[PDB]
Amino acid sequence: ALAQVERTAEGVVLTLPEGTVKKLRLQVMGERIIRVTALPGTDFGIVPESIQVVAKPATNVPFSVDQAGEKLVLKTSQVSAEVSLLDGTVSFRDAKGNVLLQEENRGTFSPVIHDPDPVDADSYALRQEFNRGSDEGFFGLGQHQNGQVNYAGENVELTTYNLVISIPFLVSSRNYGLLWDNNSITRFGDPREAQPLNQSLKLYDAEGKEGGLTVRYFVGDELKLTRVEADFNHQFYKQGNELENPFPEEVAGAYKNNTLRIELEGSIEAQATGKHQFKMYNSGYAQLSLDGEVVLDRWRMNWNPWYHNFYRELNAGDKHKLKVSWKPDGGFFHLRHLDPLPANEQHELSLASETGKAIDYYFVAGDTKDDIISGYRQLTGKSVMLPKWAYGFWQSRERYKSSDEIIQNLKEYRDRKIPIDNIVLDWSYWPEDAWGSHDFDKQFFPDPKALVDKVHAMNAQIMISVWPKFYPTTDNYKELNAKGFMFNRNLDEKNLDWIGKGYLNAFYDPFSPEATAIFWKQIRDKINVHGFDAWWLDAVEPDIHSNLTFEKRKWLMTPNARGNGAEIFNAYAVPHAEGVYQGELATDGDKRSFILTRSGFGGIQRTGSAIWSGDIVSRWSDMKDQIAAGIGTNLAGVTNWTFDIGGFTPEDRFRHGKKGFVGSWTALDAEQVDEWQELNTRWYQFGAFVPLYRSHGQNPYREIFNIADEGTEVYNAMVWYTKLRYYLMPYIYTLGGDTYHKDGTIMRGLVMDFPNDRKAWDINTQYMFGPAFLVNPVYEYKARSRDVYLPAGSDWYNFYTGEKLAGGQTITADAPLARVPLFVKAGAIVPTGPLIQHVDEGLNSPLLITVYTGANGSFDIYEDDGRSLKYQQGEWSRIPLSYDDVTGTLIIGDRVGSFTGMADERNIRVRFIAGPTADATNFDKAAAEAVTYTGKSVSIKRPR
Ligand SMILES: *[C@@H]1O[C@H](F)[C@@H](O)[C@H](O)[C@H]1O
Ligand SMILES: [Cl-]
Ligand SMILES: [Cl-]
Ligand SMILES: [Cl-]
Ligand SMILES: [Cl-]
Ligand code: NI
Repeated sequence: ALAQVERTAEGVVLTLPEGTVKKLRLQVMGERIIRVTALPGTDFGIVPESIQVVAKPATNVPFSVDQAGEKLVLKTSQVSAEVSLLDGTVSFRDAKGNVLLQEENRGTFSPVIHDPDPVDADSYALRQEFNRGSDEGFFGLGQHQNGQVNYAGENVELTTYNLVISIPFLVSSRNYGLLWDNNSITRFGDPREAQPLNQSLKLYDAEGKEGGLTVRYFVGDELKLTRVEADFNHQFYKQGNELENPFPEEVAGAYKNNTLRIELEGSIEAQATGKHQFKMYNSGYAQLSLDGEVVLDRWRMNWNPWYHNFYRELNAGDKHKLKVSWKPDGGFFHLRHLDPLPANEQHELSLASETGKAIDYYFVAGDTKDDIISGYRQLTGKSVMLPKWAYGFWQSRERYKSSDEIIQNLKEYRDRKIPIDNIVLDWSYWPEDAWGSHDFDKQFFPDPKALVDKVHAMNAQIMISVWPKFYPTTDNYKELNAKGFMFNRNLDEKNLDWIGKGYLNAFYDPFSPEATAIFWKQIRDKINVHGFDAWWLDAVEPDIHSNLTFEKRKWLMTPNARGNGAEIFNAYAVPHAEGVYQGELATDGDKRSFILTRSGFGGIQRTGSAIWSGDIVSRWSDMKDQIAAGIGTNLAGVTNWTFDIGGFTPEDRFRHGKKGFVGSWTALDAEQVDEWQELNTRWYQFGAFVPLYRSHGQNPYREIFNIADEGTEVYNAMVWYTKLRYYLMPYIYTLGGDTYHKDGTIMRGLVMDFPNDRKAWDINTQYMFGPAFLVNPVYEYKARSRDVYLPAGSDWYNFYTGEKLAGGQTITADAPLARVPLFVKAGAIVPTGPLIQHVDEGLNSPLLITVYTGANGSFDIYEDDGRSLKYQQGEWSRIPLSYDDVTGTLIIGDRVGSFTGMADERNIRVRFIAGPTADATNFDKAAAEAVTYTGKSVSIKRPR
């Protein structure tokens, strides 16, 4: 009873005679890429046009189809897929006959359970399982906030949130990755949503007596009520600002005035054995203790809570002591958990989605992780070049309040000769009762074009905040609405925002290009006309009303152009940013646009956008977590990424003192100054080594000169790392060029460059910044050193001192306040330029080429005009650098390419580092051999 085979031009289509899956289509997408579509029906046409994939089946890719017995082989020069004619399961082999990925079953289709709205009869909950009992690593998946780099054996929920951005591209430690092309909420590992604490556990209160947990309510230190609760849950608002479950009547007042405190106490007993996951979702100060030990200490701003996870081994029957402390300060809280899966699934690959019409994924083969990302780029679109100024320093604030305030702070950087390219105008520049009109309050921003012109005249660019949000009072709302493009259920719910008495508001519907075209014409007419340089597309999750349930959030986007809110929950930002990008293209066909946006999904990089992690807090745990967040995003195939240096929201201890509202650090209560300055110093260090370097957030003010005084150690350290960023621009912008021309990745998990080192795989507090720099952020208050693992098979130089160390060891790296531990890989060729104040100053600049000896090297410096689209017609250049360590020779090869404004002649000096040197970072004054390069190859011998 074998399956029937139909040879298509793109591959094959099996018609299985058994089971739920009726048809199984394979499509050759490229030399290294095969699409798999498992359909519970006969009409593939029911499958929605991809939002991620812009790639269509290849036409010029040789492939062969051989059939024998009960196995079908379809292969290219690089990938081999063996399908069973019995059950329809696919097995992927490399070009040398090794099992990369094997499907377990044909996939589990279930009824949709998480769509609050009416469900298409041909929609299902999807699940697919692969590689049971593997030992492989798993990476990518997007920007997540639980410290995971190697996801293997654990859970990730690919939902969309302020702080979370799912990109369903999974990369293995083996030579493949895959794109799971589903727009709805998706889960890695455990299929189930994390449940209430009492759904897979037995609960005992303080009295030891079975039941629920002991829930004490405190006002101040005064106990005001004790009682036992099953599922303690104040996770969401139902409407407006009203909790879903209100607080006991007798402390309800304390909640609203921040005097409320709470404790939970009891014992948990799992009925099953194995690894359990736990999630403490919260705002305010929360602290969880288990077995007498603290497991979680977290604070998050009240309006932006999130989950804090940890796994732990449990034996059934075993009771364990649980203690929790929650000072809500008006925030939220729930406690969730999941018991272990069936043991045979304990170590498998599992992806599930909430709604879809078919299991649809793309197998991507690649000999290196860069090769694998490259497949992702080809499916979902090339990461289009950002303007060169985007890799310079960005200064933002929530918020500047006038044209004057912006020009003043920019001028202050220039006066202090501290480099900066970009300043940002955040929300609330419009008349307060016209959010969405895109007008400029005449009191504070009387002449926008003059303000942009003053920024430009100071050789900076300016970016501006634009939401998908409209008040129904405004004409722009009315215009979108008459075409049916407004999501109106938030108006019905009467959900007012947080501005003034509070306004009625709705978000538009970007899932139709007729809609995004209007959105774009609106901002074109109102904002673009004054010459702003970039768009800060905030709130694109969307976050229509903060803190409603995710079902409400789903419900609110129904109906959109693509069905329900649930069917497209992760995808909002792509079409939204696409419209802005496409309009800009239509407007100026020779200027690079830039978008910064707070959400994404597969393909976002095709809109010339960078993403950031949104509203993180000014905590150390958060800074640390940002490392895994950026890693996971780059390894998901989206490299242009950043965060708010210093965190979006500090605690109250920082925002407000005895001297009132804290702007400058001078207004801080004395006892806080130290941590505010150290947290910012450490974060600026980290910031200069992520793809985009950007300071932003709520008060205190975040300019370097508002964090500390001139001359102080911390001021000088922050200025030093900013300068270093610009010294490094020839290196950095090369990475920038590479994102497009070489499908490159800037912020690299260690698996990309040391894939054969299992111990590197798991590391979540270090990463490669480009090919040369091993970056190791200090993430602990008052730490003056940190463990650093030096990966095996390479030697390493201390960037600051020149000391050479061997890899394959962990060291205790010196980390004084002023320096983040930084190491260069033996063989790096690092180009630097002169000190500059903004990127254009350094065009055609003199170069210092620094060769870190001990291994061969290779680095081709990428240059172009930095602003135009001419690079797409070939207007760019590469200056090839090649180092041979045996002969000790650096070859500066023949220049490749050319572009308008490129200097034919370049002054280049070359130096070699081989050990300790006082000039390790003294770029201007270092001894080095000088060369007048004219595009012709020239060799420089290392000194004897
Ligand atoms: C969206 O809201 C504001 F506009 C901005 O300051 C914040 O950083 C972002 O989350
Ligand atoms: Cl200038
Ligand atoms: Cl200048
Ligand atoms: Cl200048
Ligand atoms: Cl200048
Ligand atoms: Ni200048």
